[PDB]
Amino acid sequence: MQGKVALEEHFAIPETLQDSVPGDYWKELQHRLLDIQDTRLKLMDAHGIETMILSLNAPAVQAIPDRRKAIEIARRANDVLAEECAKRPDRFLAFAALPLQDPDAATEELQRCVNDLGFVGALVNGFSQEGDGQTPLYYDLPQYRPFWGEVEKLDVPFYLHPRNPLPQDSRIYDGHPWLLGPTWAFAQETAVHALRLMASGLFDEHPRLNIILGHMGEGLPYMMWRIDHRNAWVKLPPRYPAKRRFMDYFNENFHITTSGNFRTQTLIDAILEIGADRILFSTDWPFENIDHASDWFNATSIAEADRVKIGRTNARRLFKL
Amino acid sequence: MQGKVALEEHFAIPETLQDSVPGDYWKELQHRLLDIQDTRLKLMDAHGIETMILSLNAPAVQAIPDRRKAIEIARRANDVLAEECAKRPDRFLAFAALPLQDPDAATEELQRCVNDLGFVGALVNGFSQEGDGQTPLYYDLPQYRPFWGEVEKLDVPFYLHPRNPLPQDSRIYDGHPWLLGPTWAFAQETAVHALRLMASGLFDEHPRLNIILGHMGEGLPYMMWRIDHRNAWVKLPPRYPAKRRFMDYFNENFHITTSGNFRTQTLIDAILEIGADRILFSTDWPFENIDHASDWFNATSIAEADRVKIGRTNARRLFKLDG
Amino acid sequence: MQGKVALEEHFAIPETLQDSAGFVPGDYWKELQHRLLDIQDTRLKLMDAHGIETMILSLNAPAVQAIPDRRKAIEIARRANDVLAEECAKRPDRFLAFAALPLQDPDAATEELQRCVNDLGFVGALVNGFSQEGDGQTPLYYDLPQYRPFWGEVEKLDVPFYLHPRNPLPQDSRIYDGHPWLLGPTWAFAQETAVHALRLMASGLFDEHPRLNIILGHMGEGLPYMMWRIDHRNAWVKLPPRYPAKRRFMDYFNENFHITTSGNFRTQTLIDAILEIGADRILFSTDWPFENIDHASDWFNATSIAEADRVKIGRTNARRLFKL
Amino acid sequence: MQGKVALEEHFAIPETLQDSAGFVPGDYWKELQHRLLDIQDTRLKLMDAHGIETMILSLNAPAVQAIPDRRKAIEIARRANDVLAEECAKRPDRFLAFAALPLQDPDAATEELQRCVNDLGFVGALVNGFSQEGDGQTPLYYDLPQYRPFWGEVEKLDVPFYLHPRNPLPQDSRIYDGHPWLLGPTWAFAQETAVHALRLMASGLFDEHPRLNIILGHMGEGLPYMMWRIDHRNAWVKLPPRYPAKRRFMDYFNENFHITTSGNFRTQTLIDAILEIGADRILFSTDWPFENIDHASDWFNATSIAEADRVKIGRTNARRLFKLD
Ligand SMILES: O=Cc1cccc(O)c1O
Ligand SMILES: O=Cc1cccc(O)c1O
Ligand SMILES: O=Cc1cccc(O)c1O
Ligand SMILES: O=Cc1cccc(O)c1O
Ligand SMILES: [Zn+2]
Ligand SMILES: [Zn+2]
Ligand SMILES: [Zn+2]
Ligand SMILES: [Zn+2]
Repeated sequence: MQGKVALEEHFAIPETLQDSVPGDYWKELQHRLLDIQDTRLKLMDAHGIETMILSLNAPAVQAIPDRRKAIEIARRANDVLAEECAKRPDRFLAFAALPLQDPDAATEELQRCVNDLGFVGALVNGFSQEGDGQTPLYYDLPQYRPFWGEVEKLDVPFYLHPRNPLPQDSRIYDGHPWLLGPTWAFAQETAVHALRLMASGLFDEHPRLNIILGHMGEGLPYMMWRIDHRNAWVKLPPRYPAKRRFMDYFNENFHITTSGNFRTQTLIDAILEIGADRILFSTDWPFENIDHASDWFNATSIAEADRVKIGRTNARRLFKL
Repeated sequence: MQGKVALEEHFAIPETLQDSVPGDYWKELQHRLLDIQDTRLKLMDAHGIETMILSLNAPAVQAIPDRRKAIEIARRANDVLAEECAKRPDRFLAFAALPLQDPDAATEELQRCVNDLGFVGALVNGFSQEGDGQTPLYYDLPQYRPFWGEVEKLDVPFYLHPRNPLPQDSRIYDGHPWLLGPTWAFAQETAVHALRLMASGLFDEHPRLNIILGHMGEGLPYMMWRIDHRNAWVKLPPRYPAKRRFMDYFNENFHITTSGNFRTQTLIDAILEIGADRILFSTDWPFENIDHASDWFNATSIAEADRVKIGRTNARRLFKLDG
Repeated sequence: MQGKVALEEHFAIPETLQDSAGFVPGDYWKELQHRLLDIQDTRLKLMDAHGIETMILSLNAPAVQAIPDRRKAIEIARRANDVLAEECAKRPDRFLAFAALPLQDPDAATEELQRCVNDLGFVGALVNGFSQEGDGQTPLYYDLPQYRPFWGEVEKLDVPFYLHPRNPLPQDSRIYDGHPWLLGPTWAFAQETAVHALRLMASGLFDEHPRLNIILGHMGEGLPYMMWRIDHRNAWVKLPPRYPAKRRFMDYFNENFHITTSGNFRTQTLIDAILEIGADRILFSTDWPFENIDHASDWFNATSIAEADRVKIGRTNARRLFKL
Repeated sequence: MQGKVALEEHFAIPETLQDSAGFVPGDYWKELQHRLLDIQDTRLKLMDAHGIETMILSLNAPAVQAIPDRRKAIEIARRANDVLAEECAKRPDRFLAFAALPLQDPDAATEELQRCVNDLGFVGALVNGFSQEGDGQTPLYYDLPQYRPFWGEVEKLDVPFYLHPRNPLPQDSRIYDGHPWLLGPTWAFAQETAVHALRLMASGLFDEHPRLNIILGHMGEGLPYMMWRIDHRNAWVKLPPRYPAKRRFMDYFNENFHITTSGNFRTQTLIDAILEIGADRILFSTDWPFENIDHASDWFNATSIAEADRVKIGRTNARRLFKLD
């Protein structure tokens, strides 16, 4: 398939490069993160990707406790991104990096990126760290409501990307560093953060919000029925502040991408749960090979009509292209 | 479908009853947990369930930090269960409750239950608490290897059931108590515990072990490909003790049940990932209605041959009920 | 689900009533007759009880396609269409109509379609397979040259054509000899309709008139499950197909066809279709009065698909297709 | 996957070679002929390169079923079976055989089946649909009374019967008039075979001989997708069906049939079949030489199913069905 849109495609600036085993692989990953116009573009040309919506790596800004420095790095990463996109505006779009450890500063930067730089959304790596940085700050908290109000006003999607939990909140993984990151920790951290947003009632207040999750929803589709329907015989209204069910917000305010989850069975389950209209192609480059993602997607077992939607038209619609 | 086997069916004793919002619902749940020969049996007769493998509620024994006490409560719960099964051996089988905060004591109690009481397996509610009870004790730790060797020797399945994480390990849920329990916390806690067992190399050392997970695998099937294949371009070997991939152990040493997850889409995904031969019917009664579980399973969109396997023969084979 | 649209919903006029007699046991004939003649009473109450807002009505089968005499065929078609228009007018907020066509006379059929669409406001046509004409011993398929002008008009008017089943003629039914239970909805209906559809595709009809919209009931008469094989059998042979059409069967099926759930309330079948043609091209339908409305609705309300797709298949796909 | 078993793999003898001429363009005819006559060379090299350990061979189509003279049919069937036995003997660790049968003569077919199984060690029979006999203008279906003794012997021998396709006779093909491209594997093969299978079911054959094992290629010739409708159409009519069989079509399909992946390398189709008949009754097959072995193997090795089912469908279901363990 040609003319695809990919939207979980990362890059890094020297300041965040360290955020992502010594050897040829680490050297190659560093090159990939810093490259935009060469290797990356050539692969897009060879693997039917017309549009790549770029985003800074992780955890990046979300792991900078000093709001002062966080604001600076975010602004820097965004200006570099804007400069890179301007080189091939017909191929590159951008997601803004935000210093959410400072609500007002984050709101201001999002406005600058969207209104002045033409960015089409924001991508944030989970909870923020601030001050001593020993407390995970989730976005369902009261201090972030004004920010969400602005996101809805600008009417641009918010990509909730993964990050690892803090050491003090990772005891279940002690002795098993191999379970951290994309293996599992990433999904749990992001899925729960997403559920917190839903349970908080954020989407009752701002129903036009569009949240995007990668890695096919971080496991949510498979367990969505249970999330709401567990212990169904108990006919008492849910305790959380949200007015409706988790499935309602997931089906109405979320979209998921195929980033780093090139599995047909998983895609079929998602198609039968959230629907093909809310699934988007993405790769997670440079952490995943573009050819791996594209070759899988080009042949996965779905209707050609849905391959066109998931690979291109869903995204073009969502981002008003 | 008639002749079904269900194996995540709970009961409680006064001592553990509390582990399980005042009103008519709480009163009903208590009655259900304490009943075995009446209401429960009537529902089994009305909803085609021939065999019910019973197990104590949660967290129960796993939440008793004092070794001696945990050993006492487990032994008591097992003796009670043994007596209840003896009244209708043609309908009730039993899973052992184990005081794993004391490895040696747990091994002996399992032997006692299997060899002297005829129990067909063990059901444990995740990690154990011991001493000050501030440290979650996972079963991939070295001190539990002798235990697993015995489980394999006795050749009976181990049902790894959920429990909530300790408060100090649940900050991600702070302010959202509704996310604890069956809504989500139960699955995360159990899925990871399962992965720890796998990564530890436990199944290389004891390949004949049979582990059972409820709630359709606690989310594992959907993300299994990613667990091993994420960042595939990096051809460097994983550094965990296990010699093979997570999918190998999941596919060869695990079985999942339909407890509290009556969703056809989820079942189809599981069938295309682990296969119908490793999926078992279960309800999670009394936390789930038996009619809800049975009505869903009787009509879910699978081959009739697989409805028979998942509903009955897979379990008959696993627990050696045909000889 | 409420507000559903159903489009394989039949009725009969006295002149075609008997065509449905040999499709149900004699003990159920009285009831089936009542159902076929009733449009404003029981039918509407069932629609209200089972969340059906719009019902696109069509004459029963084989009806007009089984009338060998052209003059007579044209007569019955016009009468059936006039009656349908009269019934729809009594409850225009709930009923729409498909035209019955005397295709044993191409020119007459083209004229009748124009009248139904332009003057009566019909939203499409429903035809029960091949036509019989003259001695009526030869099945007339619509991929034949004489029907090209007709198809050009269908595309111009831009209304869908529902290719409904009918049984093959006796001389073309030997494979079912001794097995009358295989005729009709059990199997014969599907084979007859699936092949007719393939004939249209292979003929190049859609190369000439790419904007045509054809609708098939019973989840595509079996086509989705075998579509890959239809084009890809003997793939090692790198040579172009031998038929007139310029592209593959899957291209025309994916671009010019839509399928309905009429008389095929099977979740597995729906999942396969979703993974082959996509939810955007599947429409809810019941096949009432030959199928119970509650059977169709209860199954569809709970089938294992995304709620977003339940809304599309149950309502919005049809509202988009018929420009409602 | 290595160690696969494939069971819709054809060959031909000079006497039946021309039967396959009309199913491939003139340019590919030379190649198809080579493939059909080859068993020990090219075929084996492809099996070694594409993980196929066992290939159960069968004569091409329509072959014997299109020979109306009983005597000639018996002669050709016997000759084809002797050649096949000779070929299998050259490499018995890789090749097994399905018997060709002269069913235009029930008694002769029964005797030849006995000879193939008891003396030649054949593991079943493969028949290309209905038989023609005498004037050859009437399709002879196996649900007819004269074939009951034969079926009884098939059950006694306890070997599977592969009901393979063939095209209908011209007078029974008017729906395809002007569309020769719809005959054969494109569609006609499936319709012809699906209905023949339904006739067997409806006849009550499986009530009388419940241990029979019938095999269909091309993923069931379309049956799985429409099976619900076959039994449940017009469900509101609460009256038993009119056919002689005591149960439902789905019952016989689920209990007496197995389907193969021959010439139908489509994941969506396989998923539907898994959710209808179950993985325990689906078998890998290629339809070589009409289909490329690598096409079948490459697709099957990567299709979206559980690895446990890939092993069953690719090898163990067949080994269990043909008692190879
Ligand atoms: O965004 C993906 C990603 C980020 C950091 C590390 C890693 O392994 C990843 O796959
Ligand atoms: O075992 C299931 C279970 C246990 C404790 C509480 C609960 O809600 C449950 O569903
Ligand atoms: O249109 C459907 C239909 C028509 C005639 C007969 C029958 O059984 C049917 O299901
Ligand atoms: O068996 C398959 C087959 C036989 C004859 C002809 C053909 O095209 C085929 O695909
Ligand atoms: Zn990423
Ligand atoms: Zn439980
Ligand atoms: Zn109809
Ligand atoms: Zn063949």
